[PDB]
Amino acid sequence: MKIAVMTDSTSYLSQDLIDKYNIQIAPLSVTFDDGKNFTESNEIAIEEFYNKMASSQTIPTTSQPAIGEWITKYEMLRDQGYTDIIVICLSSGISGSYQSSYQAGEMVEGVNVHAFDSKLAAMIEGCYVLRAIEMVEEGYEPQQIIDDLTNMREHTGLYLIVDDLKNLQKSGRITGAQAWVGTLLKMKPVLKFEDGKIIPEEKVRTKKRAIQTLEKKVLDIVKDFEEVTLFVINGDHFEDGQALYKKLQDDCPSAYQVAYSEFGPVVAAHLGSGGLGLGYVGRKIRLT
Ligand SMILES: CCCCCCCCCCCCCC(=O)O
Repeated sequence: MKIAVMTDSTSYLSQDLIDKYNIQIAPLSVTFDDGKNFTESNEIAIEEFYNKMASSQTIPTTSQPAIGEWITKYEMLRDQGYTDIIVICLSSGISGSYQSSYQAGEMVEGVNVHAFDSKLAAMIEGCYVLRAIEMVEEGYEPQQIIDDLTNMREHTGLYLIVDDLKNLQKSGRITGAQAWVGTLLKMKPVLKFEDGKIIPEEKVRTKKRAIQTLEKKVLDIVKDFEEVTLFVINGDHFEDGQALYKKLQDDCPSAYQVAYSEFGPVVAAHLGSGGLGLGYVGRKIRLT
């Protein structure tokens, strides 16, 4: 028995972790109305996508990985001795990458495909990947890993801040004058993930209190966990994510695992500019 672990590109793992563990990636795409397509990878210039997103008069569309992209890596991993494949996917409540990962694995013979619904995104979804690899090396069989990843999912979440009432209007969720009810007013909607779905939490003015809202909300949850792994997931506002990341290191004991990361074009296409999140895991995930 040999078990492999792969995922889609929305888990935004570091290129070091991908290269070290040979993690195969099924990329998501984002197509603008200009005809230009950005296939998610660690080769694009994220700053130039943000400029293109601000350039484009309309917000682009997102697409899950093509079924053929899942197949070629599935049959590849099979064509090297892997008896089982664990697939951590983007949350099925927000995307169709989990549906395509299951159906494509049914069309690949010789290996047992195990699609997992992360019920989240970004490095929090990537934490499931690093936890699956850690268990495979320890000598765990697939359903033992899925049972653990299902248990880890019960103590895992992510809050996020949206600072782009602009981008919220070109998508049709707020009217033209509603942007001029928050932008001048500096109102920041605060959302959170629940059961794989993005539901509204609070609407805190100023980004500072909204960031302080993220800290107090996540710290009050993880204070009852035996193991804690925090992840600052920042957008194109570098100073905002670092201020929260540094404030966390000062306010949290070193027993807590505090990490920094950034999301890519697919997640940014829906968040816009200045997006910022804060996720947590009830486990001491191996990030090395
Ligand atoms: C930084 C906080 C994480 C925010 C995650 C936003 C996810 C919403 C975008 C949904 C992407 C759907 C992808 C697809 O079309 O298949």
